[PDB]
Amino acid sequence: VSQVRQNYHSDCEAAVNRMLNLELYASYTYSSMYAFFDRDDVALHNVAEFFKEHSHEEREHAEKFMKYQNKRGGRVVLQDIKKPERDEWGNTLEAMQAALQLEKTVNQALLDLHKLATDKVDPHLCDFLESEYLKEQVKDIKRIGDFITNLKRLGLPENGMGEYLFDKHSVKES
Amino acid sequence: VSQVRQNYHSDCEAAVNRMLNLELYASYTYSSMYAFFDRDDVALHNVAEFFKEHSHEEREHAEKFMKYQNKRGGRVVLQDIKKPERDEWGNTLEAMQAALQLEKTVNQALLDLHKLATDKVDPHLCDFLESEYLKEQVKDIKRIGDFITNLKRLGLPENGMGEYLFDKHSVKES
Amino acid sequence: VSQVRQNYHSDCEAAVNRMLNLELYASYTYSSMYAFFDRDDVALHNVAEFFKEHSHEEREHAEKFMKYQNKRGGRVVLQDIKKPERDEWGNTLEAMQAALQLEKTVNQALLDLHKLATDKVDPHLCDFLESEYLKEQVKDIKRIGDFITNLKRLGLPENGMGEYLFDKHSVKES
Amino acid sequence: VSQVRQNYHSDCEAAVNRMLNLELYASYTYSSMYAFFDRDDVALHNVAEFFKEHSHEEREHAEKFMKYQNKRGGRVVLQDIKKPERDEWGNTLEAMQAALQLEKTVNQALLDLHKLATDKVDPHLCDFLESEYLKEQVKDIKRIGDFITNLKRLGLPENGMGEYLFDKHSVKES
Ligand SMILES: [Cl-]
Ligand SMILES: [Cl-]
Ligand SMILES: [Cl-]
Ligand SMILES: [Cl-]
Ligand SMILES: [Cl-]
Ligand SMILES: [Cl-]
Ligand SMILES: [Cl-]
Ligand SMILES: [Cl-]
Ligand SMILES: [Cl-]
Ligand SMILES: [Cl-]
Ligand SMILES: [Cl-]
Ligand SMILES: [Cl-]
Ligand SMILES: [Cl-]
Ligand SMILES: [Cl-]
Ligand SMILES: [Cl-]
Ligand SMILES: [Cl-]
Ligand SMILES: [Cl-]
Ligand SMILES: [Cl-]
Ligand SMILES: [Cl-]
Ligand SMILES: [Cl-]
Ligand SMILES: [Cl-]
Ligand SMILES: [Cl-]
Ligand SMILES: [Cl-]
Ligand SMILES: [Cl-]
Ligand SMILES: [Cl-]
Ligand SMILES: [Cl-]
Ligand SMILES: [Cl-]
Ligand SMILES: [Cl-]
Ligand SMILES: [Cl-]
Ligand SMILES: [Cl-]
Ligand SMILES: [Cl-]
Ligand SMILES: [Cl-]
Ligand SMILES: [Cl-]
Ligand SMILES: [Cl-]
Ligand SMILES: [Cl-]
Ligand SMILES: [Cl-]
Ligand SMILES: [Cl-]
Ligand SMILES: [Cl-]
Ligand SMILES: [Cl-]
Ligand SMILES: [Cl-]
Ligand SMILES: [Cl-]
Ligand SMILES: [Cl-]
Ligand SMILES: [Cl-]
Ligand SMILES: [Cl-]
Ligand SMILES: [Mg+2]
Ligand SMILES: [Mg+2]
Ligand SMILES: [Mg+2]
Ligand SMILES: [Mg+2]
Ligand SMILES: [Mg+2]
Ligand SMILES: [Mg+2]
Ligand SMILES: [Mg+2]
Ligand SMILES: [Mg+2]
Ligand SMILES: [Mg+2]
Ligand SMILES: [Mg+2]
Ligand SMILES: [Mg+2]
Ligand SMILES: [Mg+2]
Ligand SMILES: [Mg+2]
Ligand SMILES: [Mg+2]
Ligand SMILES: [Mg+2]
Ligand SMILES: [Mg+2]
Ligand SMILES: [Mg+2]
Ligand SMILES: [Mg+2]
Ligand SMILES: [Mg+2]
Ligand SMILES: [Mg+2]
Ligand SMILES: [Mg+2]
Ligand SMILES: [Mg+2]
Ligand SMILES: [Mg+2]
Ligand SMILES: [Mg+2]
Ligand SMILES: [Mg+2]
Ligand SMILES: [Mg+2]
Ligand SMILES: [Mg+2]
Ligand SMILES: [Mg+2]
Ligand SMILES: [Mg+2]
Ligand SMILES: [Mg+2]
Ligand SMILES: [Mg+2]
Repeated sequence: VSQVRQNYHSDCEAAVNRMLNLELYASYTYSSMYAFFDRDDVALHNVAEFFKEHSHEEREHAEKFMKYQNKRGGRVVLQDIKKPERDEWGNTLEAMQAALQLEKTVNQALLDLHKLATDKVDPHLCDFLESEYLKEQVKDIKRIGDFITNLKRLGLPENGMGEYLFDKHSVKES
Repeated sequence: VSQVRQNYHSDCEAAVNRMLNLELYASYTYSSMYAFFDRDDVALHNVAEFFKEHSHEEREHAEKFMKYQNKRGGRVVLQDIKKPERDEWGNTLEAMQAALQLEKTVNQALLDLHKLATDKVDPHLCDFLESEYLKEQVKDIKRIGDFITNLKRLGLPENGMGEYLFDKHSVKES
Repeated sequence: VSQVRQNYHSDCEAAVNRMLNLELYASYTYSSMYAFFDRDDVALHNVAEFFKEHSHEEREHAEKFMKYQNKRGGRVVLQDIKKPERDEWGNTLEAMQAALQLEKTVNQALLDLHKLATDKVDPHLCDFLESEYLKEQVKDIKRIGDFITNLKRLGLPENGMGEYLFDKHSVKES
Repeated sequence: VSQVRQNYHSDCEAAVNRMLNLELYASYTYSSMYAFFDRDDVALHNVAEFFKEHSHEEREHAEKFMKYQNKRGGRVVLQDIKKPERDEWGNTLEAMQAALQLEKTVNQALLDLHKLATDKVDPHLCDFLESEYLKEQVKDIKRIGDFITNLKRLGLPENGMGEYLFDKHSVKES
């Protein structure tokens, strides 16, 4: 047993390793979306950069879990990072719909980990999730929902001009 | 009778309290519009902020009436602030049409109060309305009319792309 | 169902709308106190400004709830904002006693909402209340209790000189 | 007839000369109050300076009327400036009560001149009174009423300590 370990359940330790993997999985999916929108036959560079940034965010959140694991005296155990579900992402609407879904999947895993931490009476883990993850999750979900509403408004997937305008106005220029 | 009171008719005092209520009512309606355009299924954030600003303006104008009442030695009497007429505002065109109408309602109440002040030979109240309210009222009515003309030009309510472009170009970015 | 909605109970959504109304109610009561202390026959201007500031604070907290509702995919539903319980507030001691009571009422509604969020296993709503509301609530209650103790010490309600001195020394000069 | 004169009734011209005299009369009364509170057996120097400032304000308002008379092509006609009604002013409460009364007298003369200007269809004179005189009049009346309320609260005329504190806290230190 680690000399630092206190009030840290084995189940929580394991679930933290699974969360770490899920963040790396999410980061990798966003990297795929970045590469797709960088294609010469897609060429929506502000959209591409948006997904690149989110890939870097999820990677940082994985790192955060590693650091957390060690602070509590748990042990980081890594698994394969599965490739994304798709090799190509259709268009900005399809990608944002996938992103929404991915953020909700990540959010459900966070909420599940909070339930577990609650069951094991671990308020440090509960606070950590609340402060570092749950708030920013809800904000990302809201942002992407807002985007999907605007892409629909702009006539996606049929309206190319709408897709062009989204890339100029809705995501920051890169 | 207040020690400061001079040339201040009871009828004017009462009409000032009713104006105060109407400004609070207007502020509350604009707050509703703000919340509507902030919805994830509406998501026109520059439009939302425009209405938020106007809500704050009307609230400040209510405060102004309170201060005025006390300066003249009248007594502030508050009533319920009625909820807005609608819970949802359709789209940017419908909301701006409602806003036009609300500003004209407020303007008519100001003009009615000016008539009353004129009938009661109260030049201080007349000047106050002229300087602090009537000018800025006409400017807000003109601005919103200009907006409605542009929203029609942009193909509202059917043309989503037009609605998207209005939010980017016609109202200041937030 | 909103595309962003996740782990957000209908009961919580409704209780958030009721909290929003209660914050607007509180803001309106403080506005009344502001107008009272601005009267020429009361004329305690630093006290008046204290209540004005608290009115603006509660309004900002209402806005916050609106934004929260939308972030979670709930829907803002507004009701009438009831006028304050009194038209006149007696003196600084009576007003601060009313304010104490109002802050405790608001605090109980926050605590009740935290219980509900806890029952519905909503840690995002729990954290939100904890971070944005509960701490600052306890501080406002303490401040007002401190004031009431000093007003009693100063001989309120009989001792006018004490009331004058409170306005100069206990609340910031405006 | 002056080459500049247009739409300027003889009655208005004369009433402007009487207003000029009344402003000089007011200025002189405030000068008396200044000298009273500067006495070694009164010695309330911040109160004294308050009245000195108001004496200078009323003098500037007299000058303003002179300039106005000439701008319209009327002719300045001066009369004796009557000495103040009292040689000694009792205490801060009595003086502020006299000041309230003097400001209301000046305000009634302004309102009477506005009625006359209205009867003679002189909108330039009406605007002049509205912009340069009537607003600031209401503010001075409110300020002095506020003071009288605080002096009563402080136990004037019996409570010397209250009178001392008013001079330190309610009027700006000189
Ligand atoms: Cl180990
Ligand atoms: Cl342990
Ligand atoms: Cl423990
Ligand atoms: Cl342990
Ligand atoms: Cl264990
Ligand atoms: Cl694929
Ligand atoms: Cl997913
Ligand atoms: Cl967070
Ligand atoms: Cl958006
Ligand atoms: Cl289309
Ligand atoms: Cl957008
Ligand atoms: Cl009264
Ligand atoms: Cl009168
Ligand atoms: Cl009159
Ligand atoms: Cl009156
Ligand atoms: Cl009356
Ligand atoms: Cl509706
Ligand atoms: Cl209306
Ligand atoms: Cl104006
Ligand atoms: Cl325009
Ligand atoms: Cl069209
Ligand atoms: Cl425009
Ligand atoms: Cl909905
Ligand atoms: Cl859910
Ligand atoms: Cl859940
Ligand atoms: Cl849900
Ligand atoms: Cl539900
Ligand atoms: Cl009452
Ligand atoms: Cl209460
Ligand atoms: Cl807080
Ligand atoms: Cl204190
Ligand atoms: Cl006492
Ligand atoms: Cl204190
Ligand atoms: Cl001549
Ligand atoms: Cl003429
Ligand atoms: Cl003419
Ligand atoms: Cl003439
Ligand atoms: Cl004539
Ligand atoms: Cl005398
Ligand atoms: Cl007089
Ligand atoms: Cl003025
Ligand atoms: Cl005062
Ligand atoms: Cl006393
Ligand atoms: Cl004072
Ligand atoms: Mg060891
Ligand atoms: Mg284990
Ligand atoms: Mg595989
Ligand atoms: Mg619990
Ligand atoms: Mg907790
Ligand atoms: Mg984020
Ligand atoms: Mg996220
Ligand atoms: Mg996240
Ligand atoms: Mg454009
Ligand atoms: Mg009285
Ligand atoms: Mg009345
Ligand atoms: Mg109703
Ligand atoms: Mg006029
Ligand atoms: Mg305006
Ligand atoms: Mg307006
Ligand atoms: Mg207006
Ligand atoms: Mg939907
Ligand atoms: Mg429901
Ligand atoms: Mg009622
Ligand atoms: Mg926290
Ligand atoms: Mg606070
Ligand atoms: Mg509070
Ligand atoms: Mg609070
Ligand atoms: Mg000539
Ligand atoms: Mg003549
Ligand atoms: Mg004589
Ligand atoms: Mg005018
Ligand atoms: Mg003045
Ligand atoms: Mg004056
Ligand atoms: Mg004056
Ligand atoms: Mg001091």
